Amino acid sequence: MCMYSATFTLEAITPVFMRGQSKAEIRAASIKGLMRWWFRALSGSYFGNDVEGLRRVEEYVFGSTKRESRVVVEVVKEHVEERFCPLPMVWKKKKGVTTRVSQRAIAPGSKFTLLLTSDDEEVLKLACYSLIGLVYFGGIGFRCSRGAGSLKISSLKSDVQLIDLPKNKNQLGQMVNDLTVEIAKILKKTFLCDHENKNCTSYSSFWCFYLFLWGEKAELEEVYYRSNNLENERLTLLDLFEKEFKNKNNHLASPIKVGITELSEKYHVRVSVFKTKIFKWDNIFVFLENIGAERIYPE
Repeated sequence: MCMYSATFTLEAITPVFMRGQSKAEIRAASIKGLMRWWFRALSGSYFGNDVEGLRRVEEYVFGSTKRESRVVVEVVKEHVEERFCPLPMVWKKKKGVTTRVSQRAIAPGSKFTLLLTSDDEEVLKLACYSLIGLVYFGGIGFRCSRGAGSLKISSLKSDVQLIDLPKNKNQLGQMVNDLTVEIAKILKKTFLCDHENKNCTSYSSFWCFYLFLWGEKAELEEVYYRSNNLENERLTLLDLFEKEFKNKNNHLASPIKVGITELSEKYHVRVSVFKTKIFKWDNIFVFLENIGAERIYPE
């Protein structure tokens, strides 16, 4: 039983916040839970509405109350610096002028190294793809869906082949199809039936995934929220996105998850969208359309 392993060196682009031992830190179990969620959403591209087989694989990989986990997650390394940084869209009020709430957080540019490991190669591959999906399409920590906790893969090593990290919008669109085709290629060995599963309606999955990019800002300093008032025109990229978001352009986990991606040293505001069924939908789409955001995926 060889112990296959892979290491990821993730670096924050935006501050990571604790949920509310409140000291800032990267807990491996939480990241494993996000990996579980993203594995669910990614495997939804294969299983579709078949939540039972998805349950069997998710239990086989991440474990359960009964089944033991086939994969172990650990923070073997870290370089973290605490700093007080503003919350994504929270706002304290004061006389004359409002002020956004600063809070204790892991500073951007801080990094940490996860050691994925498993006795099964395929399980390590699935966990790796889940972590990659969490890194590119999601984030970590409190208020993660509002652009906090954005991450990038500064470095990667693995005992198994993975999977090409995108350098541009087009490759970023390709990576979704690559992740889905690889996870499906792994799942086909484990299951007899084909990926097809009626109409696209599975909740929170890549079966109904959408991805958007918005804006551009060459420097990291002008990306994250900064200004204490939106009235000034000196707003950062996230401040501008927050301003257009507050504006009545709407014509109205979380279905939408905004974040910051870095492509060839050029930051952008990504927007992940997970369309569902029973919950109730075009308003997010018309909002993204009116703001001029580009929909890189689906191509």
